[PDB]
Amino acid sequence: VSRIEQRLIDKGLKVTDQRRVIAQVLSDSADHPDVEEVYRRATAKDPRISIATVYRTVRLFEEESILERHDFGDGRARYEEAPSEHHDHLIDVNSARVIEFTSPEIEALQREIARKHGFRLVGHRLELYGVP
Amino acid sequence: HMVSRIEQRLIDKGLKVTDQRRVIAQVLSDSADHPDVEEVYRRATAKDPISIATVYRTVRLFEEESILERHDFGDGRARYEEAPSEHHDHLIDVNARVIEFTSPEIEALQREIARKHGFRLVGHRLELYGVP
Amino acid sequence: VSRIEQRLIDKGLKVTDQRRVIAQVLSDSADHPDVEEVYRRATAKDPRISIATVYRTVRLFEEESILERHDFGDGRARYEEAPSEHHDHLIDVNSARVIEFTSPEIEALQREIARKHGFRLVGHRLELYGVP
Amino acid sequence: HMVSRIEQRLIDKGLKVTDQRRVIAQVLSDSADHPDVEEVYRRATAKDPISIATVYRTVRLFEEESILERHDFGDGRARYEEAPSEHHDHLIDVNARVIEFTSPEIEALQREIARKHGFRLVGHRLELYGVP
DNA sequence: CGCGATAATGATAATCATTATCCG
DNA sequence: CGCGATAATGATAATCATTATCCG
Ligand SMILES: [Mn+2]
Ligand SMILES: [Mn+2]
Ligand SMILES: [Mn+2]
Ligand SMILES: [Mn+2]
Ligand SMILES: [Mn+2]
Ligand SMILES: [Mn+2]
Ligand SMILES: [Mn+2]
Ligand SMILES: [Mn+2]
Repeated sequence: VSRIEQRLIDKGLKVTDQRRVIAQVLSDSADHPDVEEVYRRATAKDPRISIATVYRTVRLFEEESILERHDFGDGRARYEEAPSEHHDHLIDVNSARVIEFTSPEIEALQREIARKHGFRLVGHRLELYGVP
Repeated sequence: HMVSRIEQRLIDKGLKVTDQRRVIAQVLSDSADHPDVEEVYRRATAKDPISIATVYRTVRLFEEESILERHDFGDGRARYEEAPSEHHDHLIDVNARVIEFTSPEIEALQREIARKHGFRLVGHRLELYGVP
Repeated sequence: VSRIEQRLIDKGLKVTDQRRVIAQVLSDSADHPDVEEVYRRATAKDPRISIATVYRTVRLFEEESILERHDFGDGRARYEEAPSEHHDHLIDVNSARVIEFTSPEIEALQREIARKHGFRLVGHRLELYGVP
Repeated sequence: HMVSRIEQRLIDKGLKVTDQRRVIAQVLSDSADHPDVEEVYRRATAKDPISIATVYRTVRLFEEESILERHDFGDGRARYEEAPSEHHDHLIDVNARVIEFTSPEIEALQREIARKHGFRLVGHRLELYGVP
């Protein structure tokens, strides 16, 4: 077996060839690509693949914590393979590189801001725009 | 109060002020909250003629021209507000009021993160989502 | 104006950039391509294009006699720019070339076969499979 | 009549004849019409246990093995029949009975068209659609 | 004429026939 | 095990917010 299939086998999901390929595509990606970009990269590896399927997988994979959905501004949701720890993003406004970053002190403050306004933080989003 | 903060900005920016641009300028200057475009249409009919096509065109120009801030609060439609002289961020009740806040310290850290990466931050999006 | 836009202008349809491009794609095509193949060829000419739009156009263009829909066997419908006269197809089973062909005597026989079984022929389909 | 034309073909072709393959073989040998897969399922339940998954798998094998002819009559589902010793073609009531026919002369011409093109025809699809 | 009326666009979900997975 | 139960697939239509076209 492999990392993709094992997750699916353990998560009670049917391992299909396309789920496998989509999984692999996200696996060796540097950038955060939109759903089409995944569809293209998948169909390059294995043609037996629908856009409808690439949409159905991302939703599920997100629901199952196998991949994270971001939304950096443009209509398109960008997708990345869920990482070992949470990370936020710093977008270079010039040559649009993305920098993953982690800050423990912030998440705390953020949950403190929740418990101040009588809230429980079910999720957050932090993106920082920058220039050299 | 006879010419709104935003109508003043159009004037300064040399852009032509139509009765509808004026009306939507009213509505946006009025609002402490963050209406979607539909609410900006309703709020603008409670004053004058204004078409939907138009309300759309306008809140776009305004946004393009830095007069407005567009928010996506994970609920379909875009939501809008006048560009705040006093920067705030957003806690969203996932169930649906949007409490605005400022953490002088989250700001503090954000600046450091960008510094510690060799990037001066020129904007950021920080949103919190939760329940009580 | 041009051939595409004139048809649309005369057919009471809004000329959009994508309708224009899709039209052009079909215009300089040798083969009969599926909807994806059109989507790819379109996006090569002008990126501002949805698959959903490429689907919506083909239906309309067919409904408006601007392009013909065939179905040569595989799931995919193939599409060609509606020609000056009806033609049927001869598929080379070896190196899958398609040969357009016209036969007046057959259509007659076909309408005779209609009027024999008390029918009115609203449409037909003839494809011939061949080898050298 | 105890082993059907089609069960005989499996036997000859060395393929394994299961009770369900046998039953669907019955049903297909029985039918003068052209049932969709659902009707082939109903007709096969009116004899034995047979699952839908299975009816699908079978009429596919049969079709793959040249025992069956698949038709698409422009109405969603595929429709099926035993491979006729006597070739016919199809007039479809667009409103929904399918009268079978033979034009010894359309056959005549088809052969010529392919000849006049330098191709021996090894199969053809000719369907007529109409109302009274 | 920048606007209104309105239909087209685009991202993505839905539908439904057919297909593959999994399991016993 | 080729099968049943069932969910996944693929082509394509539907939805709905936003956008462009056209016209006066
Ligand atoms: Mn964070
Ligand atoms: Mn990331
Ligand atoms: Mn902030
Ligand atoms: Mn605000
Ligand atoms: Mn013909
Ligand atoms: Mn043709
Ligand atoms: Mn024939
Ligand atoms: Mn028949």
